[PDB]
Amino acid sequence: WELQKENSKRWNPEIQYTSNYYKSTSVDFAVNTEGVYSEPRPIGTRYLTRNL
Amino acid sequence: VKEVTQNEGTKTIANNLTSTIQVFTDSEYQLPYVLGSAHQGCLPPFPADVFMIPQYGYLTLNNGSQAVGRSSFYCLEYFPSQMLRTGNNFQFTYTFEDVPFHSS
Amino acid sequence: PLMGGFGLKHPPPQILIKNTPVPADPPTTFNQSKLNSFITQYSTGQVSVEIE
Amino acid sequence: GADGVGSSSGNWHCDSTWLGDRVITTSTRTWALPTYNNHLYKQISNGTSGGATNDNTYFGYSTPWGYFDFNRFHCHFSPRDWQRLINNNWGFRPKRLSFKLFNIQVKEVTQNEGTKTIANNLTSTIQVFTDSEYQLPYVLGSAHQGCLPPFPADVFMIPQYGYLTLNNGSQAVGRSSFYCLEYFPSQMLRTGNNFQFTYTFEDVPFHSSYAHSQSLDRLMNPLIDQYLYYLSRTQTTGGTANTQTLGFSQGGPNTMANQAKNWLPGPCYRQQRVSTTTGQNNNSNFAWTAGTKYHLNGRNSLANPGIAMATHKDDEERFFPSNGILIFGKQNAARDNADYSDVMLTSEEEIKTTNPVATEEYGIVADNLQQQNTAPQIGTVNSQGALPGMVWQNRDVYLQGPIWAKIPHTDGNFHPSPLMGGFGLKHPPPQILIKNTPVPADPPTTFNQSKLNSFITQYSTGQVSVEIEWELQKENSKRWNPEIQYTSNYYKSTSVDFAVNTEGVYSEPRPIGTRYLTRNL
Amino acid sequence: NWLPGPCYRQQRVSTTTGQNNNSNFAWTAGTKYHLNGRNSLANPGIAMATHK
Amino acid sequence: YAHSQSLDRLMNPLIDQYLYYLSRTQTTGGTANTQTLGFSQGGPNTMANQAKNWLPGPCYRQQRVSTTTGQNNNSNFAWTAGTKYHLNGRNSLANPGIAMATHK
Amino acid sequence: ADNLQQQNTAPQIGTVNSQGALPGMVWQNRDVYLQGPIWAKIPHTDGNFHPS
Amino acid sequence: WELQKENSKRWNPEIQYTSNYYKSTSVDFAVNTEGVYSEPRPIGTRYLTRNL
Repeated sequence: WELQKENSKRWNPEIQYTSNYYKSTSVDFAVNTEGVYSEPRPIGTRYLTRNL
Repeated sequence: VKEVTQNEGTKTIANNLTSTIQVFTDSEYQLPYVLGSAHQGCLPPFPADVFMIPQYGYLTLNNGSQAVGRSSFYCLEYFPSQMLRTGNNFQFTYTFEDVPFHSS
Repeated sequence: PLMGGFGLKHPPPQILIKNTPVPADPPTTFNQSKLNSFITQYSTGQVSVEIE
Repeated sequence: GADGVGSSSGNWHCDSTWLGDRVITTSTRTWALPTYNNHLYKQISNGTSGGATNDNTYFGYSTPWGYFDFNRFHCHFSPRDWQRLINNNWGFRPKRLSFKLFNIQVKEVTQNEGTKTIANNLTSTIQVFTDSEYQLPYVLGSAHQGCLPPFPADVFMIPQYGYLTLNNGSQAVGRSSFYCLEYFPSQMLRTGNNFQFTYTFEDVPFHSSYAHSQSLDRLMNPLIDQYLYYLSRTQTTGGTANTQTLGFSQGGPNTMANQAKNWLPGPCYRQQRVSTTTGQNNNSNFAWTAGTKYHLNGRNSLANPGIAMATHKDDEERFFPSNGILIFGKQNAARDNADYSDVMLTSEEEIKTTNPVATEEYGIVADNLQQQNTAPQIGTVNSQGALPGMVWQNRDVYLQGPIWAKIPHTDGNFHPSPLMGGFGLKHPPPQILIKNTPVPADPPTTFNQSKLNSFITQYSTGQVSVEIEWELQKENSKRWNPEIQYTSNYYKSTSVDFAVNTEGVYSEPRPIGTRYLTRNL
Repeated sequence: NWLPGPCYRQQRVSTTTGQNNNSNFAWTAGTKYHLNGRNSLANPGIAMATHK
Repeated sequence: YAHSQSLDRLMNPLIDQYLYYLSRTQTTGGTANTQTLGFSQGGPNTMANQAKNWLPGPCYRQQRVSTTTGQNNNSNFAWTAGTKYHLNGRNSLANPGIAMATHK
Repeated sequence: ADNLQQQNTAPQIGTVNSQGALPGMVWQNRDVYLQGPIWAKIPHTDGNFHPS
Repeated sequence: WELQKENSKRWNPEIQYTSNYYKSTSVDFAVNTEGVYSEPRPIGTRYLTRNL
């Protein structure tokens, strides 16, 4: 996969995609009790910001 | 560069030599591009005129009068910019991309 | 462009300019707060533009 | 070209750059230097003769000079960059820095009647020098106010330089030392000059930014038993008459607390716990009495903050040690007696793995010696020194936090990691000094020997630019699931974080820790 | 000119049953260290003389 | 050589720190006082509250003895009260012991 | 501090007469004297700490 | 300034010029409260000893 790097002068912190900090019964994107892999949520591709 | 004061009800003006001004151009288009809305304040047609330079500003994503997370903020002093005193000049060149001849 | 003109991928770069803020007399005793006082100031000059 | 009043000395540089593992961030600010102490070195002291308590007695001098302090991060990093850095990088260290000083102006101001006026004085000069040989009392490292402002548009006043020396009471002893700054070679600049120098950092270990995905004690295999045994039973059971006996078992999944272990937690020096909930705390003022303190030279001292420790254990976040944690005030917080809502508290929770909780004991040992006659007893160690096989984590660094501190020059030290966090150095960046050149008033016609006390009121401003090249340590990890990251809030707000308010007062809504990515013990 | 190594005390237990206290003290009297709100026995602990 | 400074006084006497410490656990000036939280910056007035980057060396206490006879306790405590360390079921006086200040 | 404070409980303090080495300590060796011994042989051991 | 170094076999300790050890209200040869520099005493040039 070829990439296009981000070059931006925006001052404030960006929005990012992170995992939840708070505790859980099981980890996201990890096997359950029985080893059935599952994805708790879909993931969009758009986070960083540009300028029209 | 000229520094002006108000003393009592009178004004006076004098040349301040050492003072400087800042100039830069964004070649990489890294700023909100405010031109293209045909705002007032272009260079006056009749050359003998002397014009005031407009103030720069920009708008961003709003919800009501409030602003959301993707709202972006800038600091202009965060760019490389050349500093000039009274003994300086500033010049640059540019080229237009190939664009079809405007039909008249 | 609707208003008519030449649309561009890369317009001529917009130019920025500002007077350098020059403080007034600061106090003798130190303070951290940034200096809000300034010499009232403005500047003029010439500008020339060429197009082929 | 030939420099003079016409040309400008140097060009504004505030920029960052990301190259591979290198990141180069340079900044520029506008400074203003007033004249201090009317050009007079003055003795300053305080003692129990006045209202001072015995602990705060000091003796020292206040020089006319002034110095530059960039030691805080938020000088060199926009929040945005400081977002990239902590997300993608395990560790980093500085390499080399550059410094430039240019575009000096000098302005002489007068008071006539009830009015003021200002004009450019061309011929006047200012003095600048840097101590490369560290021959002066090194005042940086205490995180004093007056570093370069984070938001570049600001214009800051340069602090006044001074230092303290051996005191006895408000008085001073024989080893008390005195200095004269004008006694050093220093370069003199007029409006047509610039000043620049370079520096290199000594090899210093990369500051670790990450949390350990494991815990110190749980490194074991959960499935498999150990073959070692421990003493599991001192007494027969199930009988109507029970006697002492010896019995053992293998360490295994069921009971992990009995298994052998290869390492120990870091050292612990206890702190008193304080709740953010007012009602929970004791009703009294215990702060200075109950405060954890250390005693030096017949003089009491609070230990601020103290060594790196866990702030709190699980879900205890409302609890924090007395002086154990750093504090940062919110914008325009009251200087004195500020209420909680105006300050911002750091959290060390990330290190709970390796290091003990600050509010609790290190461990338990036996006080007495058991016998068939005697009942055994236990004891509690609140303060534990260093032992073989300990591992520990340094204290975190913050966007507002100080970058480095000079390691004192001594016979010997142990693990020189500055308490406030940073990079300890044998040879920090040399501190920079600056002063206006005193210009006399009109002297009398008739001769006199007495030095001239009268002067032209004067001050001078200019530009300053600073460059730092930060080396990085890239993150390489096979962890499957998504990481924790540092992000801005998605939900709407009245104003944006880290952006100017209605009146253009820049403010930082929260401090930013350095540790997000995870590694493996 | 020198000092012995560091010491973190342990409770003494006799191989002779009768000599030992009559009780089960093993986990209560056991020398332990506390980490992350979690108690841990120190096994074995740092190197020391077994007995004089 | 001797250090012209002291470990704790390395601070600038003039300038405040920007850190805060917990200065107040209790309301004051009222007829009814309750617990509260309050802070202040470390500054010239109170230096004992300021942040510090280093700690004194290790300490293993000794018993104090006066050169003035009358001041000392009347007894022979030398070997009993003497600071000692225990090795291999054998008692040992620690002579002299690690480097420390003799007296304040 | 020896104990843990509460709205119910009064805090207490404790005194450390003997303190081991901690991170960030600095210290000075003992002085030498015109009559004093010049050197001493470091014992040969698994390991030592600041052999002065 | 050119110097002439001292070469002498005298056994006992020399007389030297030293600052007073005992405490003072202010330091010798340092600025006073008001920044008026002063010299508490003159200093002779002759200390070391030679032999006729």
